[PDB]
Amino acid sequence: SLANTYLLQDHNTLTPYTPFTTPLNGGLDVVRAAHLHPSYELVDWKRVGDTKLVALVRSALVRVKFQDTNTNQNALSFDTQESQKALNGQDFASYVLIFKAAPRATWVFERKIKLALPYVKQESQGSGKGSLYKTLQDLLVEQPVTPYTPNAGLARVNGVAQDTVHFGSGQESSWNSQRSQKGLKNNPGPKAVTGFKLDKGRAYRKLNESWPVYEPLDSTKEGKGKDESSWKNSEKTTAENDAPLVGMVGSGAADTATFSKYLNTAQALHQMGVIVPGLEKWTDALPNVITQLYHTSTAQLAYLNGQIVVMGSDRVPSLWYWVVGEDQESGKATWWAKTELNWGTDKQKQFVENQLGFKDDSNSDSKNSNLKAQGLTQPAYLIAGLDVVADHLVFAAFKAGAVGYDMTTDSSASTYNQALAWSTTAGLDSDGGYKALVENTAGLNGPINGLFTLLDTFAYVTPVSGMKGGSQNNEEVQTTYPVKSDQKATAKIASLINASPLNSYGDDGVTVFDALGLNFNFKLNEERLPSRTDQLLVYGIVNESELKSARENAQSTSDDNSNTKVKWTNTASHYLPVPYYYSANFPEARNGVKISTLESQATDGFANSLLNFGTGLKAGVDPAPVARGHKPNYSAVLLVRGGVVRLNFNPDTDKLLDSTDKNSEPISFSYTPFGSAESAVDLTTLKDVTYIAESGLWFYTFDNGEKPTYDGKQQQVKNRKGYAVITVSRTGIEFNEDANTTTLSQAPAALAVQNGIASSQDDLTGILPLSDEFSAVITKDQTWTGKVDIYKNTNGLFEKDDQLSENVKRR
Ligand SMILES: CC(=O)N[C@H]1[C@H]([C@H](O)[C@H](O)CO)O[C@@](OC[C@H]2O[C@@H](O[C@H]3[C@H](O)[C@@H](O)[C@H](O)O[C@@H]3CO)[C@H](O)[C@@H](O)[C@H]2O)(C(=O)O)C[C@@H]1O
Repeated sequence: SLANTYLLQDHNTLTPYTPFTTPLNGGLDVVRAAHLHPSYELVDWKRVGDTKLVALVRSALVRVKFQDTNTNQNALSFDTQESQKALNGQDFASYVLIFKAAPRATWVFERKIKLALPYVKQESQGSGKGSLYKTLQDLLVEQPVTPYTPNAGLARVNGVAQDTVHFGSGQESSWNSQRSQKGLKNNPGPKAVTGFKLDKGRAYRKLNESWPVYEPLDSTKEGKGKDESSWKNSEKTTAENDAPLVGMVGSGAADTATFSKYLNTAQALHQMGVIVPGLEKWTDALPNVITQLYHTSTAQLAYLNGQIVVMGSDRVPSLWYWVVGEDQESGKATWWAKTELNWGTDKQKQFVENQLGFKDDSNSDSKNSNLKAQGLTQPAYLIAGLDVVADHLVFAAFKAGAVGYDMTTDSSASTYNQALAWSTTAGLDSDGGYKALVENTAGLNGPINGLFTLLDTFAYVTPVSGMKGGSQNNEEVQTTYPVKSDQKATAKIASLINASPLNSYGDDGVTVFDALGLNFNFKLNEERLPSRTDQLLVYGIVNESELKSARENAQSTSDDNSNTKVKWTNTASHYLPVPYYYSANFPEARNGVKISTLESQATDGFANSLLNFGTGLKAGVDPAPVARGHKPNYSAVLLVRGGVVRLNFNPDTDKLLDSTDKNSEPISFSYTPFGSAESAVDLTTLKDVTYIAESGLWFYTFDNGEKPTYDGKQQQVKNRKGYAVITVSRTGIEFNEDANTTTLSQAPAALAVQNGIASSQDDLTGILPLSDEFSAVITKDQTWTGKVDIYKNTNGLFEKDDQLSENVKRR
C-alpha cells in the first residue's frame, strides 16, 4: 500500500519510511524514549503486529561478578562499584522495551523489562547432589574467535594417546592382550588422541578472569592457554610489545612492533559485542568473562503472545536465554546447561553429554566439577536465530564445543595440563542409511579414531565399529572415558567451553577431516560419515508451554528443584561441516594435513576455513496455493558458511516435518551450497533479514560498515563502504503440492543468490521493498542522509533503473 511504512535502524534510532522512499519523521530514539542512560545500545527490535514494537537494549558499563570463597543468595551479581569505576575515564542491565503506536508514525513508550542474571546457589562452609556452582568455579571459557583468527591460531598441540592413559608410559605393548578387561574390547585404536594441551595457545579464562585482546598466530608455538598466571607475569609484556594498538609512542588521548608472535584484535572484538574499554564511541585489561558473557548474551529476541524470548549472539557462546513476561518488572535467564534438547536420537544426545566430562559412582570428589558429573546437559550455543511463526517459536544454533579438562596438581600425570576431547565420526563399517549412521557407536564413550592405513590408502576413521568386532563379526566394539581404571575415584575433571562448534583443537588430520566433512565409507554409492560432537547444528520448534516451563525454571531459587531440567522435545541435531573447498588443500570448485598446515582460501569474511558459523534464521509462510483443507506450509532459512540451510515443519502437527523412514535423510533439514559469488559475501556483516509474505522470498541485507576498523596486523580494513543483498528462494516439491503428495522422498530446499543489489561505494541506510518488481536502496554518505536508488527485478535479477533513480533524486 502507500499507508504501509517500512522501519529502518541507525544506531539507536528507528526511522519510518513510506513507499515514496521519503521518511515520515526523524524516527524514534529507543534509548532516549525509554529514559535510559547514554551508554545504551539498541541490539534488536521487532514490530509486533500493527500497534506494538518490542526492542532490546544493552550497556557496555554493565559489570557482572561471581563469588568463590549467605542463605538463598545468588553467586552471580551485578557489581555497581566497577560499573561506576568505568564511567570515569544502576547496574546498567539489559532491557526489553514495549512501545505503543501513536498518531502519525510515532511511538509512545509503554514499559521496560530488566533481563536479570540467571540464578546459581552459592556454597559456604563459613555461613550455613549435582552442583552447577562447582562447575562454574572451574569453568574455563575460550577467548572469542575473531574474523582475523588464522587456522594455526586454532591449532593446539594434540593430547596424549589412550594406550598411555590406561597402561602408563612403557606398558602400551599389552593393549591387545588387556583391552577386553580394561573396557576397550575390540577397540582398534590404541594411538587414539585423548584431547589437546591447554599449556599454551589461545586464552582460556575462569569466570572472574579476563580474555586478552592479543591472540596467537600459531598455538603450537606461542600463546599461554589456560595458564593465566604465566601470561600476566611474563607473556602479557611480550604480547603488548609484539602487537601494540595503532599509536606506539602516541596512544595518550583521554623487537618493537613486528606482529610475528601475536595479532591485536581489539577492533574485531568490539564489533562482536565484546566490551573493549577505550574503544568506546558512545594497558587497561578487559572486563571479566562473566560480564562479556552477560553483554554478548543479550543480542536477539522474539515475541509470543505476552512472552519475550531473548537469545545470544552467533559469534560468542551463550550459556543462558530469557523467557520474560510482558507483565513482569524483571526476569532471570534460563540456563542452557539445564535446557535438555532432543538431538534426534538417544545416541546423538549421549555422544555430546559423554564428552561433557567424567562421571563414575566410585568418584564423589568436589574438584571433579564437570557438567556430566553434576548431571547437567549441553551448556553453550552459537545462536543463529529465533523467529515466531504460527503461534510457535523456531530457532537454530551451532552447539559450541564443551569438553572436560584434567585439573591434577601432579605434573607427571598423563592427562596433566590438557583438555579431553575425541573424534565421533561413524565407523567405516557402519550400516547404511541416516538413522543407521547417526546411531553408530564409533567414539561414543571414548577415543577410537586416528590414522588407519587400510591397504595402500589412509583413513582417519575406525574400520571396525558397533556390533562387528571379533573374528565372528557379531561382538561389541567397546569404548571408555580417558581416565585410568585405578585413578577413577581420585579423578579431578572440570568443565571447559570453546568459542566455536568443535570439541578438539588437536593439531591433526582427524580433526581437520571432522570439521571439513571429508570422512566417507568405501561403498559404491559412497555416503559421508557424520560427527556427533563436531560442527553440529541444533534447530527446532518450541511452544508457549515449553517456554512457560523454561520461565518457571529460571525463577526457581535452586531449593529441592535445583536438579530439574527443561525438556524441549521438538528439536533436532545435524552434522554441518565447512566446505572442504574453502581450504586451499582440497579445492573442488605433504605428510598429511593438520590444523596448522591447513591453508585457507575462504573469502566469506573469516581468516580461517575450519570453523562453521550460522546467521540470520528467518521463518516464512509459503504463499503457494493451500491443499484440501490443510494448514499453510512454513519453513525457516539460515545462512551458514558455504550455503543456505532450510528447516521444514509440518503445519498440522506444528512439529519438525518427518518422513516415518529411518534410512532416508531427514526431510526437516536441507543444505544447498551457494555459488562462488555468494561465497564472496562477508557473513559477519548481516544487518537485516526480511521475508516478503507475497513473493515467498527472503532478503538478506549485508552492510560493509559492520566490519571492524583494523585487522590483527593493525591495518585499516578495506571495502568498509558498501553493501550486498542475497535472495533465498524455495525450491523442490512442496508438502501437499497436489493430492497424492503424502510423504516426500526428498526435502524442500532453498537457493541463495547475490541478486544484484550490491555496491562498494556508499554507507547503506536500508532497502525498502517497494513492490515484487522494484526496491529502493536508501544510502547516507552525503550531507542530510538519503541518496535513494531504484532497482528493478528482471526474472529474479536486480538491475539499477537509471531513469527512476534519477527521477526520485531531485530533492
Ligand atoms: C588410531 C590407531 O591406533 N591407529 C593405528 C593403526 C591401528 O592400530 C590398526 O590399523 C588397527 O588396529 O595401526 C597403524 O599402524 C599399523 C602397523 O602397526 C605396526 O605395529 C607397530 C605399532 O607401533 C604398534 O602396534 C606396536 O606396538 O609396535 C609396532 C612397531 O614395532 C605393525 O608392525 C604393522 O604391520 C602395521 O599393522 C596404522 O597406521 O594403520 C598405526 C596407527 O597409529
